[PDB]
Amino acid sequence: SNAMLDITTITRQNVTSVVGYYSDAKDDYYSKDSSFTSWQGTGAEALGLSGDVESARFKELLVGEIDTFTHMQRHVGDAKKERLGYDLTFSAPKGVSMQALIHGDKTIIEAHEKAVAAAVREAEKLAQARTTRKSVTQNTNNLVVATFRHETSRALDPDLHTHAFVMNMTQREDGQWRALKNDELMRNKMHLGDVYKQELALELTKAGYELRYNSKNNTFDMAHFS
Ligand SMILES: [Cl-]
Ligand SMILES: [Cl-]
Ligand SMILES: [Cl-]
Ligand SMILES: [Mg+2]
Ligand code: NA
Ligand code: NI
Repeated sequence: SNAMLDITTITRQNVTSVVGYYSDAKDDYYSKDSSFTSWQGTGAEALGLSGDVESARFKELLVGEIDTFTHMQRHVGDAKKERLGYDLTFSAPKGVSMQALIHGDKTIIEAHEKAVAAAVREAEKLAQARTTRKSVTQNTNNLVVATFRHETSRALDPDLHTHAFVMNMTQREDGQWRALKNDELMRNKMHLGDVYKQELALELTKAGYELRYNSKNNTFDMAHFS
């Protein structure tokens, strides 16, 4: 999309809009044997999730089904107001997208996903859960994230972006899965967008690409493709 980083809170009210909600019945995976989807976050690893995202499992975690015997209770009032997670959508600059999608440059795609992954690692630092010892807020440093890459390869305004869906869950010290306290995540949108931006530029520069910096806005794009 147009925003460098958009953050969309998913609830029961808007869940059918979330990336990954729909799937083809004949397939277990949206994109088996590719990197269009991936599980990320230390929480994902704690759940034994890695590699391609299985659609059924994504949908279970969306609504807090850790397993058949373990359904999260994330409610304090109206049932439709339950937060299911947060879509952190990272979109590449226009020239970067054109190089990736029109010129078919796989290096760019790799750089973009490394940049998303770095921003996800930063987001993890903001993971928190409420505990009772007296209410106590615990830094848990783990998220469960399902990423979906979208390659809008239209000649008119190519758009490379990845939806990094952060589940509304985090594993506490006691091993218990609880809802994320999203305060820190929410107030760090600009910071996370800049982590993605800086890391993307670093990766492209390392790979040898010439970038053009806009000094007024402190942004960048490809030197010849913008
Ligand atoms: Cl999504
Ligand atoms: Cl990375
Ligand atoms: Cl919250
Ligand atoms: Mg992905
Ligand atoms: Na742009
Ligand atoms: Ni999309």
